Amino acid sequence: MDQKQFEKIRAVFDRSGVALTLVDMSLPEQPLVLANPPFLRMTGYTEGQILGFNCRFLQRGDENAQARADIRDALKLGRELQVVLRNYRANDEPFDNLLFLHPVGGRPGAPDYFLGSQFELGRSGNSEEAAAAGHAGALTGELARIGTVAARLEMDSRRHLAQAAAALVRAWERR
Amino acid sequence: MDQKQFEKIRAVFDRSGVALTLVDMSLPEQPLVLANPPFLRMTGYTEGQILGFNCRFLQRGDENAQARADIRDALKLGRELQVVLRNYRANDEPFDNLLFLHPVGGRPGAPDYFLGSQFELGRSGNSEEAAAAGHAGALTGELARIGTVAARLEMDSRRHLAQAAAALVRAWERRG
Ligand SMILES: Cc1cc2nc3c(=O)[nH]c(=O)nc-3n(C[C@H](O)[C@H](O)[C@H](O)COP(=O)(O)O)c2cc1C
Ligand SMILES: Cc1cc2nc3c(=O)[nH]c(=O)nc-3n(C[C@H](O)[C@H](O)[C@H](O)COP(=O)(O)O)c2cc1C
Ligand SMILES: [Cl-]
Ligand SMILES: [Cl-]
Ligand SMILES: [Cl-]
Ligand SMILES: [Cl-]
Ligand SMILES: [Cl-]
Ligand SMILES: [Cl-]
Ligand SMILES: [Cl-]
Ligand SMILES: [Cl-]
Ligand code: NA
Repeated sequence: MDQKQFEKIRAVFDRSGVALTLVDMSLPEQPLVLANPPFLRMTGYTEGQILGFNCRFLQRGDENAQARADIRDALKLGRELQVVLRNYRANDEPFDNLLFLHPVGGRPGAPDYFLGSQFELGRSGNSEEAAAAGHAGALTGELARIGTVAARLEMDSRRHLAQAAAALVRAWERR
Repeated sequence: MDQKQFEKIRAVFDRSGVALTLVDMSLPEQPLVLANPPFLRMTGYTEGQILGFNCRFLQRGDENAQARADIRDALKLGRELQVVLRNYRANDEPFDNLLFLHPVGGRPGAPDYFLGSQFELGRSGNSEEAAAAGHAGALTGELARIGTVAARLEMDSRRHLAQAAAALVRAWERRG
């Protein structure tokens, strides 16, 4: 996909109010090539340390067995996916992470990039379900400005993505 | 408000995927001066037939008496407000409208414009709560692009607007 389209994704990332990451999928390691300020603000890292590496560095040891396996399928398959990950800030302090993965660019089942958006659980008090839904609606806004969600489908896509995020938080709150 | 700021609002309205309206607060009639495609697509009216009218044309009679009193106070005070109205499309189909009101520009207690954003209840099946919160999330995104929510405050704003939206839905479903 063009640098025209790539620079447009960059601009969306810069102004976005949700944490956004974009990994290159043509490489084996799937390195970070974009990471916006809301994401840096969450994680404690800065651009220097993270661009060019795989996003696993947010995990410690081995604690996300079932969830990394679901990622690895969704990624190889080119499907979107919402999953919760035990993650850690740069100061090692922990946080659960509702991660949204969206295929970007390329062709079906082989996207040029994957987009990832992280919602921090535990920060929203009594309304994690609403707050995750909120996150999913804001993310849908960004996906439309990028071109992945067609305008004619933006409303129903937003509805189904907020619903997925709320169901996920309901399970997580029952773990 | 600056001409440049108004043009920015117009550009946000025209590309947004949520319904957005802008009302001129400097006239007591409080007319619609902007109404974007999703709003037109949900109400069924054209742009030309509604600009310059007050948004109450979506209602009939003296319905929404209490909610309307809440709106009038929040408009006078320059306060944000979320509230459900009975409304009608141009073909007189009725729908319940979760309306989001946001003051725009001016000073506290005295905004230049009010922004309004309409979420249609009854259309998301069993996910009414998550759909409204999702709407609130997209809206906060638009309010940030306008400059009304500070860049760093967006995530907080969103969390709180989505929770407000969700409570209203839960109450609305309890009526029957
Ligand atoms: C776009 C994108 C964003 C990702 N964001 C995160 C993240 O925020 N936190 C995390 O723990 N893993 C994240 N991952 C997952 C890892 O990069 C990796 O793909 C996953 O853990 C499965 O890899 P592994 O089991 O082989 O290590 C992301 C993956 C992609 C493609
Ligand atoms: C920006 C804005 C948007 C509004 N959108 C709607 C709307 O979609 N539907 C509706 O019934 N009223 C809407 N209203 C409210 C009416 O215009 C009016 O303020 C309300 O009915 C209370 O005033 P009244 O009792 O004198 O009619 C909106 C008001 C503002 C300022
Ligand atoms: Cl998919
Ligand atoms: Cl389209
Ligand atoms: Cl519509
Ligand atoms: Cl007309
Ligand atoms: Cl007018
Ligand atoms: Cl009028
Ligand atoms: Cl009346
Ligand atoms: Cl007040
Ligand atoms: Na949270």
